[PDB]
Amino acid sequence: LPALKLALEYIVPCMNKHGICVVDDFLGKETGQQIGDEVRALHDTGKFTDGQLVSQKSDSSKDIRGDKITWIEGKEPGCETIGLLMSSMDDLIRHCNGKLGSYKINGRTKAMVACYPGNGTGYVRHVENPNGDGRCVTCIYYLNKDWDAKVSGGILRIFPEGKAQFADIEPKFDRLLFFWSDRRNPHEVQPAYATRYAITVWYFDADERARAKVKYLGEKG
Ligand SMILES: O=C(O)CNC(=O)c1nc(Cl)c2ccccc2c1O
Ligand SMILES: [Mn+2]
Repeated sequence: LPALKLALEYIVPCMNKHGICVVDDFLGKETGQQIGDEVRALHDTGKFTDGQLVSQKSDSSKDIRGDKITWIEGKEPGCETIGLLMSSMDDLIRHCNGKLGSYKINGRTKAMVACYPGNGTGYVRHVENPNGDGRCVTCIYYLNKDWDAKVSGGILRIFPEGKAQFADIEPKFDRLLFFWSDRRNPHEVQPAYATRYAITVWYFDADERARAKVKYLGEKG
């Protein structure tokens, strides 16, 4: 699907109405698998961190660690297809710009590739950007073929503001997710009992980012 039809007939209206938008079959099976292969290779060759320290015991051997991450620019050897994904995300956002709320997106982060190792760890309820650091949209791409949450857990649960209801997102292969990064969307990752991969990019609003700079402010003289 042209990034444009997707953006204009689905992503823009869905984001403006619900603040959450799920796109299935974003890149297709061949490309999705290549990205999966690239991410698994990063994992298998030790490029991820050891995982978030979840519980720290007096005996460090007993320490429990959770989500593992690596930061990817998309230009690294063996990361080209991740780079293609990132360029594809950028295309969608470009076609959305000026239509996602009143935001004007002018930049993004590198990609954060996350691996929940499947040891029953998840990610606590949180807001992405509670203090105004510039991020207005979170974009997540999932890689997990034939994921079944009834057996593997790992659901992303969002708690949209004002509503008495969940939004439960399975981390399905070739699924792309957008949601507002601010306090409108507190969310959590439920315990994952199988290896679970995702790739996240955050997009910046030009005005919020420009004034965030005042919080972390250098020329000599
Ligand atoms: O993976 C998911 O479906 C949802 N993930 C998150 O909400 C999430 N958020 C943050 Cl801020 C971090 C931050 C660091 C590492 C992993 C994270 C994560 O998985
Ligand atoms: Mn998050």
